[PDB]
Amino acid sequence: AKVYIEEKPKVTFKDVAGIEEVKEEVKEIIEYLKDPVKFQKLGGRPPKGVLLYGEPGVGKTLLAKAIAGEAHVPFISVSGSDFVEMFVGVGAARVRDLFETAKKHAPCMIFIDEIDAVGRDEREQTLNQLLVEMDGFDTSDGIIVIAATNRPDILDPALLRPGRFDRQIFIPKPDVRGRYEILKVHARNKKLAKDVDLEFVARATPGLTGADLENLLNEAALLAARKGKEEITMEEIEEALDRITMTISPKEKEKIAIHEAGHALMGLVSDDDDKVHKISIIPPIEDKHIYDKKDLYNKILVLLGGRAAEEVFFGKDGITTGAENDLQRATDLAYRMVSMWGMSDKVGPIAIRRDTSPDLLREIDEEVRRIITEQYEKAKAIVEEYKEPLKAVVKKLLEKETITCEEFVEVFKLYGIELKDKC
Amino acid sequence: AKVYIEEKPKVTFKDVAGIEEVKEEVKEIIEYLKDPVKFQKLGGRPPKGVLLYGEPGVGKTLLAKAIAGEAHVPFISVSGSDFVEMFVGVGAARVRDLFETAKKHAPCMIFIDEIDAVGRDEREQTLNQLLVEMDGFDTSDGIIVIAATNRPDILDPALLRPGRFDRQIFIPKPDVRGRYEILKVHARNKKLAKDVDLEFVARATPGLTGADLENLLNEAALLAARKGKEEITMEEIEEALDRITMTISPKEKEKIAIHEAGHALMGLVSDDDDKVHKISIIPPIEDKHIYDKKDLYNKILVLLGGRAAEEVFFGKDGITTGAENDLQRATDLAYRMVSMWGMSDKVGPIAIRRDTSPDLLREIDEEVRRIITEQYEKAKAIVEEYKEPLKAVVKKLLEKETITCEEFVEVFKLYGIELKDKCKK
Amino acid sequence: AKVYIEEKPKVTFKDVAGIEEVKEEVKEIIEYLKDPVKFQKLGGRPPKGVLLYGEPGVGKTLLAKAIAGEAHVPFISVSGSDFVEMFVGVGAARVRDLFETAKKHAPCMIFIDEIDAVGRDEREQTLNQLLVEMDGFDTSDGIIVIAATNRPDILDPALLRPGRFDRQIFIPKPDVRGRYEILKVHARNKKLAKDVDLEFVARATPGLTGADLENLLNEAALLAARKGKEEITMEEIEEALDRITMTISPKEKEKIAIHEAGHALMGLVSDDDDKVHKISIIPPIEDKHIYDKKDLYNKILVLLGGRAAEEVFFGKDGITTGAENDLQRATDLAYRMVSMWGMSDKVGPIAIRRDTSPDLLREIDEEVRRIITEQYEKAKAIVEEYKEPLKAVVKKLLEKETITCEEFVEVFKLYGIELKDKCKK
Amino acid sequence: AKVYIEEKPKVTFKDVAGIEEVKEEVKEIIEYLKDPVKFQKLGGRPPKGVLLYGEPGVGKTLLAKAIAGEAHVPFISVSGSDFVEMFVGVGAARVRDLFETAKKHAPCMIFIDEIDAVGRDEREQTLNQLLVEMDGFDTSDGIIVIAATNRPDILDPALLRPGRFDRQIFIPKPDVRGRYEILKVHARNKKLAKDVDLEFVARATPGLTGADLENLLNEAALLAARKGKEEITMEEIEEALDRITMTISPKEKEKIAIHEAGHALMGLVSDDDDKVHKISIIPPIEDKHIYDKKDLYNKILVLLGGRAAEEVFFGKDGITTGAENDLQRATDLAYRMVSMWGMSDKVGPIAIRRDTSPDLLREIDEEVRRIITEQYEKAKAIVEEYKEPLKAVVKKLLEKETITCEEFVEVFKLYGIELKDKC
Ligand SMILES: Nc1ncnc2c1ncn2[C@@H]1O[C@H](COP(=O)(O)OP(=O)(O)O)[C@@H](O)[C@H]1O
Ligand SMILES: Nc1ncnc2c1ncn2[C@@H]1O[C@H](COP(=O)(O)OP(=O)(O)O)[C@@H](O)[C@H]1O
Ligand SMILES: Nc1ncnc2c1ncn2[C@@H]1O[C@H](COP(=O)(O)OP(=O)(O)O)[C@@H](O)[C@H]1O
Ligand SMILES: [Zn+2]
Ligand SMILES: [Zn+2]
Ligand SMILES: [Zn+2]
Ligand SMILES: [Zn+2]
Repeated sequence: AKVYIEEKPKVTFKDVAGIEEVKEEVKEIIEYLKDPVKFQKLGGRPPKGVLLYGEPGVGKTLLAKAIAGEAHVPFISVSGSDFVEMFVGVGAARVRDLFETAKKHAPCMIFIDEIDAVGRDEREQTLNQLLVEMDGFDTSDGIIVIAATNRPDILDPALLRPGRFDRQIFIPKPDVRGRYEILKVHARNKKLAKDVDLEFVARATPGLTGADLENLLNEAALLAARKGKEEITMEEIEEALDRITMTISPKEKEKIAIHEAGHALMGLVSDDDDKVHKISIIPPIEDKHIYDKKDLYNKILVLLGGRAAEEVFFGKDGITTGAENDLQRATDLAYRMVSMWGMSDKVGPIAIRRDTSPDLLREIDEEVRRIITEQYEKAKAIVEEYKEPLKAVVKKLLEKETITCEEFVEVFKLYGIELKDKC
Repeated sequence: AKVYIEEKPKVTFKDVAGIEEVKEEVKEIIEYLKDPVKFQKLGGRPPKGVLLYGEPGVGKTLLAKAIAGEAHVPFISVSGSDFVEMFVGVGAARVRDLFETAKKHAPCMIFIDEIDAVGRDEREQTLNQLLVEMDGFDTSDGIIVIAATNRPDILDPALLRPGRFDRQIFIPKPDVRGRYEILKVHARNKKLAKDVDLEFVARATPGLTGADLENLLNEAALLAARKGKEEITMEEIEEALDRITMTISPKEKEKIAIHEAGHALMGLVSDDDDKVHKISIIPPIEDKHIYDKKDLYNKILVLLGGRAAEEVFFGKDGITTGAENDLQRATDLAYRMVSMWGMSDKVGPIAIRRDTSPDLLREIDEEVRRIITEQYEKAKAIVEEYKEPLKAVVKKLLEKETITCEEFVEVFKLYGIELKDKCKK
Repeated sequence: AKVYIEEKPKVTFKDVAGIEEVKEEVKEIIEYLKDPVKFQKLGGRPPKGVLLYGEPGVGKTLLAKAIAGEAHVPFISVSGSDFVEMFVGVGAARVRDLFETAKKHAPCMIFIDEIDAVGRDEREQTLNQLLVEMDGFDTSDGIIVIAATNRPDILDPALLRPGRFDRQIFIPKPDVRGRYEILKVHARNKKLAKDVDLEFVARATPGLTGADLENLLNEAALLAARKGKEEITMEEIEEALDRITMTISPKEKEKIAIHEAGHALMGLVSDDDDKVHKISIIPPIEDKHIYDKKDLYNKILVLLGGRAAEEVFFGKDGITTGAENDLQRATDLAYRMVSMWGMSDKVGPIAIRRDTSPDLLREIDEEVRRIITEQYEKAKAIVEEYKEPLKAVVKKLLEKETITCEEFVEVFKLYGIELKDKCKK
Repeated sequence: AKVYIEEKPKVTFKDVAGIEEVKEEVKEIIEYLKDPVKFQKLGGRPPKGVLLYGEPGVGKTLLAKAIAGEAHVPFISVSGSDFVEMFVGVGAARVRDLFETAKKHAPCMIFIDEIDAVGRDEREQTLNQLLVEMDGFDTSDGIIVIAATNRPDILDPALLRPGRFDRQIFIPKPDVRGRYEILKVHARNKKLAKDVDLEFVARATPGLTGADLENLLNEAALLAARKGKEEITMEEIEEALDRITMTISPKEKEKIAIHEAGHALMGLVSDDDDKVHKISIIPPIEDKHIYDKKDLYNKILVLLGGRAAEEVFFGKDGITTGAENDLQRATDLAYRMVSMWGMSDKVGPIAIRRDTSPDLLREIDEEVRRIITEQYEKAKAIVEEYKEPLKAVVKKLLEKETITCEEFVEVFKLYGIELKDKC
């Protein structure tokens, strides 16, 4: 209940590296905090709140410090685990004074990490106060709020409606080039040897954040100060790596890559789809859109891809618990197809209101097995057909850790195959 | 809780366009706020509350501003997300002072948008206060209240009884002629080029409101002020259209039209049914009444129409998730027919009230499938027979976006098909 | 909470018309409020409360005003939607002062409409206070209370025990002769033309109250004052009739009449039963007693009558959703017969009380279908046998809208058919 | 919250008539209130509370007035619908002052009718106070409490434990000789004609109390004062009888008698039983006792009696809804026999814990039908065998309305049949 800062940061876009795509979506806020009078006189409207969700230590705080730093504007930073009811509470009266001090020091930026504890009675009185405080203040104030979290699924859905945090940005765990740039950000301060290679350190860290990697480069100098050395060598670097041993094994990495390449392939091959994106080893579909039967079969096909890719590559005994949600998602889509949208000829256009006769349930299930197995046999076949260019995609994927959409189809072009422009 | 405005509006029936049918039902309120002493001395009774429900940004606020504006009467406005309990509360004492200030500034109009948050037990004590405040004041006060919402299904049913909001008006998302008139309202202020066409902008905006369309015409001048131009050209207009890409694709528009024309045809053809209304692409069936077996089959037939129209036009692989509620509604009607109203010869006049033997459940289901498939085969056949007049409807429907029942019937007349006078007035 | 009247009414039995049977049961209260000293010195006991339940606007308030008016005694009136808890409450202390002011102005009458909102724990504290306030005061006080409602099913069952409202009177929606007499009460004040006929207005209003009818005759003079006429003609009368369009269609009226005639026939024909009452087109089983198997079959037979009458008259496609409760009630009686009272030879004298094997459930259901279909085939056969005198009843019933049991019997006697003496007295 | 009396009654055992068996169980209280010093010096212990339960108007108040009247001791009478919470409440402080005033006016009697409303939170604070107030006071105080009710099933079970109302007495609706004596109690005050017969009035009143019969003899004099007569004749007596038209029809009376004679016969005939009592037309079995298989079959047999008697006398179409509880009770006993006590050879000594396989449920049910039908066929047969003496018992039963145990077996003796001394 006492953590918020008000500093003019020294940490800009130089201290942050690896999340270049995330950097391109925060530049419109940088141009806004620099000159809000340029945004006010024109007639535009900025986001009243920008969300920074992801795994613990992905660089949530550092991104918020870079936006205020690059724009030469103040930075405020408090925690959400601070506001806890201890003798009823004045949790709501707090929020009222945040925007009042922001208008006194306008333009400026505000930040609140782990706001999922206060925002999950008295708890809703403080939560609803923050909602009104966002809808009240306008563009003329020249201030913006950023609220981070460790879990996005446990925050209140009302803290996501327009005017009450409408922009959503995801900060992912760093890849090979993502970690190599992090290992160059912290290395500017510390003294490193001539025999040290940052590329092997970046390669041998799957399932490790930018913050958990900072713990490794700080303990390497700590072990160099304990032993007695003026240069951080490979011996103390590899020692801190054993403190960590969680992490993705190289065998698992292969399984993940093949699974991920399955989905990707499936989409870049089916009749008509809804955009293929970046393929990375670093770990519902109905919306307000209207779909036909052909569309949903392909939705199921993609969902089944990775498992089929696993089955094709490692065999029946090789399939993993990775396809857990994909299997579920696919089946559920298939039950909605049969029992809800009447897309089963055997079951007819009847719609089961989810007292249903056992025979009808049988018919529904039997048809859902028919759809799933049918599409699964179809996915397996496509992987079987494109095994060799996939093998290659997977090698590229294991080294880079993340491959965008383009190059995959180009790797397929190398194997004389034309897919479809679905990036 | 603390938003309330009492302005003499400058925005009248000139600033609102596209909802001409909605405009005809609010003119009796315009003649009432102008001279209430004419309505008092005669002996008539006005609505104590008029509902303005629809999608977010359909022009709920602007319609309420036009009624007060055209009648030259004040306009009060506040939000329903304001009155939230913060240490028990004094939310009821508020409502008491609304009608008191209204009688001091009589005649005048009152408006409250998103009243679904306050009206969804402290919450019920503020809710019940508003109910009494409506039944208390009479015609002599010369004041009316209008309460808007983003969802009509989440408001309290007591806020719909006579004397406590008895009038219901729906504001729909604008069509082609509805958006073209909206594209002429916000263009009076801004400077437009000679090469710009508002008809193509209106045609390329399916699933877009009047408020989401002003966001497009305001960003087009913003992009013209950023680049450096004195005239808003087609280049910056089409650019703001890419910022939007929750819209209906042209292929989807066809699917929607065929589905919607299915329902209409079904209804306009059914032996006996009751009323067919405006057909449009822009996206419990009993009442008190008494229906016979023949009636309910036709009710199911209509419900199945659109899907059958989809199946006939696009094929088995072409049927969409659009028929979701129709399919459900139809099945439920068929179960009520079998298990509740004893309209199944095989099942008899027995009536199931949920301990029911597995065999009987089987029999019930098997008959429900028999009725649904039977009627569905019937709908498909009706569509098949009138494919050509239906394609002609679909054509009109895609261009105008909304057609009337009379317009539908006229197209059929042209093909030499006389349909039942099931048209609403 | 704050409505309470105490006027000496001008409205007597002259202003109330159509409910003549309801008027005969309120005359003992008229003779009581006129001279209570005649009722006290003799030794008799009057009802401490008389219930006035029915549809909204059946003439609940007007009946209570006629009893006080005819007896030349004061009339107190208040609403039940007034007493709502707002900061805990002092709702019980109110009821205490009602009977105290009644003893000061003795003899007098008290009335409370919509008492179903206050009487549906603070809510129970005010409710229980009213219960004690009834048991406390006696015949010597010379006062009587009348509490009306819009729904009888939502009031507390304790407000129906002896000493706490023991008398129950139902005010029904007016019929043809009922509405014609209503049309003559509200016409004494207004000026009517020579070409106007009140009999056609009385005939073309099915499913319309005495109050919803007053809305029609008041708007007819309103349209005559708007247009500019000194006499209310047929043109403005028929115009106000289009403002109304949840009425009963003439086709529906026939279906209702036939259904209603089925139930009556079934009754007046069955071996032995428990009386047949007024048959009317104007739109939870048994007591302790002790019944035999033969009686319950006949109870089911009557329940099935109307549906059988529908099937016989309109055919299989013609059966309506009207038989919904009958069908249910009949089936439930049949399950109680089989699974509870061991009246099924196939199932034996075992008594199921819900872990029952699937086979036994099957046996139970199969027997219930056997009973229902058996009795239904029996009802259909009776309606078929008596289709002719029944068509006659239906005819009388459509014109009069309501016929007595005796009127039915009579119609049958004409076709030389003796029925059982099962009419109520 | 203001109803209790403190009178020296004038109404004794002369004003009460028909409930002579109930009169014999209240005489030990009469000898106690007369001289409690005789009961205290000897060493005996009287009941701290005596229950008076039955139908509304059976003569609950009048019995309590007769005990205080015959013993020449005061009588206190309040209602249980008086103590209702209106602004929290001082319901408990009341009970404390009842026994204090009782010790000041010792010896005396206390009475509370409809105590089921106060005794069904704050409600339990007043209820528990009455419990302690009973256990506290002893024999030396020379006072006794009597609490009546309209329903015995809705009062608290704690108001039935020893020291807290241990004595239970049932006051039944009057019979023919029961009503004839009531019609002679109220007739002492009023003037009756020479052509009037009280025996026909007593015969034509089935399902009518002593209080509901007082309403008839008071309205007969009211109709005699309205018309203008000095003597209450048969014309005004029969008129008040039409105000009543609830009542048992003569056809129903026959059905009831036959049913009741069924049970009676069954018990007076089966292998070994647990006492047959008075047979009257006026409308679980496991306890802390151990039963064998033979015993429970006979328990079921009796339970099925009346229905079998109905079936034998009126036929299959003639069976009534009267056997409702008997049928249920019998079946439940049969399920406990099969599924709980393992008394079914087909089902074995397994005990179903009331996830039970459908087949086993079938087996259980099939055996319960086997027991019920078997015993039912047995009951029907016994009625069939003793139809003629039963016919007679039923005639005797219709005229007297209540026949004790003895005479039934004597009526059977008249038809040369010997039953067993089970009275
Ligand atoms: N992507 C990154 N690039 C550079 N440094 C990083 C990155 N992510 C984390 N760090 C460093 O890790 C440390 C702690 O991480 P932090 O930003 O607080 O993580 P989070 O806010 O997600 O919990 C900081 O010193 C920060 O510089
Ligand atoms: N049966 C009737 N006969 C005559 N007038 C009637 C009748 N029923 C209703 N009205 C008239 O309708 C008006 C309002 O009806 P009201 O008595 O208040 O209905 P309710 O009390 O059932 O809600 C009154 O002016 C009353 O005279
Ligand atoms: N068994 C009876 N014998 C004589 N009089 C009776 C009998 N039962 C009731 N009464 C009379 O009926 C009247 C009211 O009955 P009451 O004793 O108050 O019934 P309860 O207490 O069961 O409600 C009294 O005047 C009483 O004398
Ligand atoms: Zn996957
Ligand atoms: Zn549809
Ligand atoms: Zn019916
Ligand atoms: Zn019995």
